[PDB]
Amino acid sequence: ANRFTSNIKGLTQAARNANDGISVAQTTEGALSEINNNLQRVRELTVQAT
Amino acid sequence: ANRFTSNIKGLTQAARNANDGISVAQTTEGALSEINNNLQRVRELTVQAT
Repeated sequence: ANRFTSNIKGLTQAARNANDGISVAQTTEGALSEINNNLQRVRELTVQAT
Repeated sequence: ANRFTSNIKGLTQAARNANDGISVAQTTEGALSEINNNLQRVRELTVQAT
């Protein structure tokens, strides 16, 4: 039972740690999406300029 | 989808650029027409003068 309790607490903490990676990836992906929009507008401008 | 959006924006801007060539050709054609009329009158004058 002591080993089982240790495992249960460890796995719960592991899931909590896992959620952090999801948060980081979401924020980073939003930033990259904004960069992508800027790049798209830059490409449109180059097409207009050439 | 990102590639598709880039391509659509590029093609729309390409058509927008294309219209400018039509405008240039129209203006130049008008100028050439006026030059042609003046040349025609010059030819008539030479026929009268010879």
